[PDB]
Amino acid sequence: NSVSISGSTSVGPVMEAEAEAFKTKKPDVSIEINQIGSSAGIKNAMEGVSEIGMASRDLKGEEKQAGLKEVEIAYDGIALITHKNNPVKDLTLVQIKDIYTGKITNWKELGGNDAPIVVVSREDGSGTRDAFQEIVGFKAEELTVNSQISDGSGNIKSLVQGNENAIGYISFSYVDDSVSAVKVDGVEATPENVLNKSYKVSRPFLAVYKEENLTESGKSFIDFILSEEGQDIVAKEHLIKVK
Ligand SMILES: [Cl-]
Ligand SMILES: [Cl-]
Repeated sequence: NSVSISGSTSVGPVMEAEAEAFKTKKPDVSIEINQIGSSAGIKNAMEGVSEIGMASRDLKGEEKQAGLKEVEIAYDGIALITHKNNPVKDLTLVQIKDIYTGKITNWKELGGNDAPIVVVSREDGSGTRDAFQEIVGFKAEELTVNSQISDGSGNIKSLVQGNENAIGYISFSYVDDSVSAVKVDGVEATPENVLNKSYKVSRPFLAVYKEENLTESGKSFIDFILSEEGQDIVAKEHLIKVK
């Protein structure tokens, strides 16, 4: 019948592409997808507000308590994006930590322009923010007080597009010619390099649900996403197919 899904903004676009193709496979099934961030999607799945929650990170310890079933539908790299005109094309993971904690505050320190770094972070509740902080190696408390907060993947892309001195983080699936992803420790931000583990900033895309709430229609949609046709859609969105 009608399958309610809510959660990650990183997963939103591939989920919409999956729903569009699934409408030709099971025409009597309707899927409603709402993008509200990973933490809210997981909470909605836990409470039965959504039949399926979308997360762009592993579940936190406190969320593991709920006993949600977890299904990996893809893997995704997190790119460090700058304005397309920034001469800096390379950052080390150590430099990324120093920028985000406010130890490095001007692009001149990174060999770029004599200009301040406009640090952009996602809102609290973002799966991308939680995975990024964990891998880069700093706590929320250590984030520079000068950081801009952008609500959702779309807004962090828009802020970086419009500010020559900005830096932000986003799913590879949102990267296009309007922004530039830096190489991290000499490694290009590609699905190949996420899969061979040389590009360290990455995370799963998960569909989470309570076994008692998942309908035959919801189960059919997850199975479609994991099928060869479902995984071809995942690759077309610059994601990594489930290994
Ligand atoms: Cl527990
Ligand atoms: Cl916030």
